[PDB]
Amino acid sequence: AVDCATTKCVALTFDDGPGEYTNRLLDELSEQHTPATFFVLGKNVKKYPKTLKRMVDEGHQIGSHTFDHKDITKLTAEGIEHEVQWTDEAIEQAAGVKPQILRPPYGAHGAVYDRLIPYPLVLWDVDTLDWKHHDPQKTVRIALEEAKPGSIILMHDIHESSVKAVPQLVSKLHDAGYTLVTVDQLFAGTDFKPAKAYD
Ligand SMILES: CC(=O)N[C@@H]1[C@@H](O)[C@H](O[C@@H]2O[C@H](CO)[C@@H](O)[C@H](O)[C@H]2NC(C)=O)[C@@H](CO)O[C@H]1O
Repeated sequence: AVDCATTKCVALTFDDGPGEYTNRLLDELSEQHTPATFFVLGKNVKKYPKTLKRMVDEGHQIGSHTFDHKDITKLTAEGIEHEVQWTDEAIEQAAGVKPQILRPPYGAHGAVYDRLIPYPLVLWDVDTLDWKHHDPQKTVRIALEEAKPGSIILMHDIHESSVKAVPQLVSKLHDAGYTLVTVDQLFAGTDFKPAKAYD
């Protein structure tokens, strides 16, 4: 519904879910009427079919974070294929959709490896560092002050503070004139290709 070339857009992304906090995170997002992108771990997906179905039905985007969060630069072609495909089949069985984007674990990637990934590689330009400090106030502060039009903000769906940060983060971005979108919406009208990395 929105042209991110026209207006200030941001994509809120969450890695390494789903887990125990995902449904409450989904509650906050719903409450704020805010779509997000979840880069899910293949291995967690199998424990959370309902929750992934919920992501799809409530307008969020699901991307791949590989199966078990391994550094793809150290894997064989076989291992990478497994990382990609097992995660796809997991997501598909659980939610009925296949991911259209992949985020490489630890941001580690390279042309020779990316060639083997059937999706666009999606990185980030804002690292909230929530994985390290687990702190909702600092998560908000970094996201808010570092965000730019077209930014992709990296957060992790692995702890409480992401649930706690969303109301304040969404409120402050909105008030600053930003619209929150999925990665898909963010890249509509821009080139976005398989085996290519974007942040
Ligand atoms: C040297 C380096 O790459 N440092 C940071 C990465 O460790 C970091 O990746 C995140 O590391 C966490 C601890 O192992 C993981 O829990 C987290 O899932 C992993 N991130 C992702 C996207 O897989 C990245 C991203 O935050 O930043 C680097 O600076």
